[PDB]
Amino acid sequence: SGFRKMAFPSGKVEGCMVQVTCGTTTLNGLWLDDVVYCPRHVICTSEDMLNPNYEDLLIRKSNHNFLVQAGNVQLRVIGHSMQNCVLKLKVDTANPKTPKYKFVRIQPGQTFSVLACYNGSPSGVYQCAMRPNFTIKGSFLNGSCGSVGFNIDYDCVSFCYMHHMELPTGVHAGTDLEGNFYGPFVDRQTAQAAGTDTTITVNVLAWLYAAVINGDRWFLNRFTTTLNDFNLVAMKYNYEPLTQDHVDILGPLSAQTGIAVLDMCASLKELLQNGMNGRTILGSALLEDEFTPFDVVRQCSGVTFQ
Amino acid sequence: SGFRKMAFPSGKVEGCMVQVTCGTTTLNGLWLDDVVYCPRHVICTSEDMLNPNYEDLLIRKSNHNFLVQAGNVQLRVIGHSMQNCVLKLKVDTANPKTPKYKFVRIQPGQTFSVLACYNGSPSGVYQCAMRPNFTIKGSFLNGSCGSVGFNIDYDCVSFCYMHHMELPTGVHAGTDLEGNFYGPFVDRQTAQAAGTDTTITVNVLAWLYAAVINGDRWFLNRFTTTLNDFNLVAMKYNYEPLTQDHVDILGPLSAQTGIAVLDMCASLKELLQNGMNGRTILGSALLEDEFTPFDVVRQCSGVTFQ
Ligand SMILES: O=C(c1cc(=O)[nH]c(=O)[nH]1)N1CCN(c2ccc(C(F)(F)F)c(Cl)c2)CC1
Ligand SMILES: O=C(c1cc(=O)[nH]c(=O)[nH]1)N1CCN(c2ccc(C(F)(F)F)c(Cl)c2)CC1
Repeated sequence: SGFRKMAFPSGKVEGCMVQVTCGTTTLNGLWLDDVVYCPRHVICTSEDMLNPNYEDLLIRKSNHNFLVQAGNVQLRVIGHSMQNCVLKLKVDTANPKTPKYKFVRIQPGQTFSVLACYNGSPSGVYQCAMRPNFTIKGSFLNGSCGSVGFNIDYDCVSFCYMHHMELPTGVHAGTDLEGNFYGPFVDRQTAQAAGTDTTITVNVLAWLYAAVINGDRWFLNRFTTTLNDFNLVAMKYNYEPLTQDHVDILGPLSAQTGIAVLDMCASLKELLQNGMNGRTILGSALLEDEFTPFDVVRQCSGVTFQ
Repeated sequence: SGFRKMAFPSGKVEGCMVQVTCGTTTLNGLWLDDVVYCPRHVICTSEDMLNPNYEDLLIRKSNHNFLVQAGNVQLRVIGHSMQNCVLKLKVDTANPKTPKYKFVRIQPGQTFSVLACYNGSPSGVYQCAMRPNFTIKGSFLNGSCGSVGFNIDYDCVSFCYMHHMELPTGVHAGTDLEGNFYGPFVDRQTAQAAGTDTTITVNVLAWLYAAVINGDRWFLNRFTTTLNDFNLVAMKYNYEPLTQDHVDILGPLSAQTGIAVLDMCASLKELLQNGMNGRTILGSALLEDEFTPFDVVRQCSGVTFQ
């Protein structure tokens, strides 16, 4: 029993983190095989941040402008290239701790673990969701750029996020590992703001099922509803609309609890219209939307990895 | 003078198109160096479309299950792998017509050219925009899967789209060239629908500038406005909000016409509230939103390629 904000074990990622220094700027890199990946704004100085011309800035650099350290060992940079907003540093030594990996781009609503790092050294691990406005609500201080987000599928690390910047509202923006930003953000210091966020409805439903599994049942009721009647109320409270595909994803959780999805939607409808009335669900006084159906199954049924 | 829906010259892409057959299914592939890229649903039969398990389906295939033809020449498949929703077919011969290329992911509102193909043979070229709901309004018939979208930057082809499917409303969905879908779509036959589309405001403004450059001035007026007052009206008509970054992008067009962006916004505000009154702009009776500021500069000032 129990329900916690649970991250993936980070061991397989910790061994890939390195420190990258260019000039007086130091941030984190990801060392896989003989390539080190890091944000390209490592090559920017103060004069360049407002309107960087990255092709120009990179052409004026040589391999010896890049200092790469893995703990004590310094890695010799023998080549460099740019792929979108990510810099790829070819090094002379392939990381012997390279796990089986792949680069995947995630969708809004999906969760992943973040290994926050400073000076190439892992500092902490936490779980977060990609928000519908393509930001994450992370926890990052100065020096954290190049920290990565990941999921673990069996033996395979799926890298999905590299951290680039903090926006004025205190939320965070970055790229996939091919250097393509999540959301309409750019790596220059301009006045960019995240759009309107919404609540991830399929995730709230998954969390309500987790509550039932753990003995929280006070919000249930006898009624049922239709997708269209529910979505009519959800849009009024800035909730993402619910699809038939969402209903199918929640299948394993309705089966385990014997509570139909549209039955559970009727409870959610009541909670949206009446509030919590000072009661809590799984130790929270708000509706939580950063657990996917898969996260709930993983934690309430059991799945491990290497 | 003049203003047309103008696509990029397609020659450099036509020489990369091949035909891929697996079983009784034939679609188009992109042949760059010694790799052929194509949609992975080429390995699906009728029984698999509802719930494909692509890892299973691919493990039961061998290299000789894949027939690749470039015109008459058959290409020998010596290896195969899957990257997200794209299949990568290693072949024995590197395409001697491989141009300088890169794989880029585009943002909503950006435009690109589509080379529609059938049986590996180019059929037509047209220009379209990635909509805010991550679909495109293309023109595609049966057999068009694997057709690609591209931009040309100087000598370099930037591939940004591969066609996978048509949605029930008649709009189109696909991936970038790393196999990651644009939008929340999946390559299985389920009931997926595009979300609400909006009008790309910065593109409408660019088009109004193109009109002024070409002698259409009847919609102009003396007033001016602020971003917040304009965005207040725009959101009421399902227009994307306008940012300061958008204002900066439009800079070259305000300079050439001597009409400030916020001046032009006041004209747009009037057109939204009063309509066209039976008059046309650049031969259209509707506000066009599929020309970026860059497209207008390219066509109204002049830029060519190799
Ligand atoms: O390390 C942090 C940090 C991260 C965080 O999440 N929170 C926090 O407080 N600090 N930095 C802030 C972002 N920064 C940066 C440098 C250059 C550029 C560019 F592209 F314009 F050249 C940009 Cl866009 C950002 C590097 C330093
Ligand atoms: O060629 C066209 C076509 C394209 C178009 O844009 N318009 C049009 O009319 N036809 N096809 C329709 C899509 N199709 C397909 C096959 C398998 C799957 C999957 F993933 F489930 F296995 C899917 Cl999702 C789609 C292949 C054939």
